[PDB]
Amino acid sequence: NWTLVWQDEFTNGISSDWVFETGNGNSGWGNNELQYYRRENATVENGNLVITAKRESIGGYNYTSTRMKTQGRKSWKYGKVEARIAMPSFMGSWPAFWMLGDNISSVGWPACGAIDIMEHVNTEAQTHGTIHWQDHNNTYANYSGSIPVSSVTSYHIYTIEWDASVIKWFVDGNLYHEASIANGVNGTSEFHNNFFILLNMAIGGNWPGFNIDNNAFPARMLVDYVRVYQK
Ligand SMILES: OC[C@H]1O[C@@H](O[C@@H]2[C@@H](O)[C@H](O[C@@H]3[C@@H](O)[C@H](O[C@@H]4[C@@H](O)[C@@H](O)O[C@H](CO)[C@H]4O)O[C@H](CO)[C@H]3O)O[C@H](CO)[C@H]2O)[C@H](O)[C@@H](O)[C@@H]1O
Ligand SMILES: [Ca+2]
Repeated sequence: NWTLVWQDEFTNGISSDWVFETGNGNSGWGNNELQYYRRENATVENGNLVITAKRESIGGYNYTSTRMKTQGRKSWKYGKVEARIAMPSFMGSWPAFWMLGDNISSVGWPACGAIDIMEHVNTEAQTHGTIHWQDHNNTYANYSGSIPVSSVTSYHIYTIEWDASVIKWFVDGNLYHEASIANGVNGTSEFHNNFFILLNMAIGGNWPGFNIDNNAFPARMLVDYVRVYQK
């Protein structure tokens, strides 16, 4: 059976296991994103994390939002990782629930690996699950699947199950994507390391594009909980 090993239910504020990013990072967090991250864009309302993206000017940027992470506090090798999320749907939006290898501080991205548990862009009627890594030839690799979601603005449950064989992705318990990491096949060795969790909402960038609905602000992403189970 699955054993619960960590959670944030956001019932009494935001856990001290989260650290917040500030600013636009290096070339828009590597994706030419337009937002400046802050602590102030994260609040709790009635047992939910609220990440609010705003049209707000600071440090030469015209949008603000939150990127938070458990890096340096909590990380896991294998498990079931899930969040119950309701996210906005508007041109320019790019919310994510994802994971990075603990060793990013030494080896960088994408050698560290990334598991995107949920991404959404713009007004798409689907959500994406992806791994990113450096394959056996040291070439940047990604492997993505998607599932139709007619209402991303409603709460859905976004899950991975991760073991030494496979990562499986689910929305509302519906399996839609799977990736073998057995024996480090296709150079997937770095998914046999500890990973930490991130939550964010980016505004613009290479994938969603730079057509921003300025009339969609402020915009809210609500997270009822994040949980990690292991065997
Ligand atoms: O040298 C070859 C090319 O390098 C390019 O610069 C790299 C930069 O893009 C890269 O930025 C990544 C960023 O893309 C990545 O985005 C995340 C996604 O991959 C996915 O996991 O989803 C999350 C959530 O939506 C998303 O943020 O995030 C990582 C971690 O923040 C970030 O590092 O970083 C590398 C390593 O530094 C840069 O080399 C450059 O722009 C190209 O011109 C060049 O061809
Ligand atoms: Ca909650």
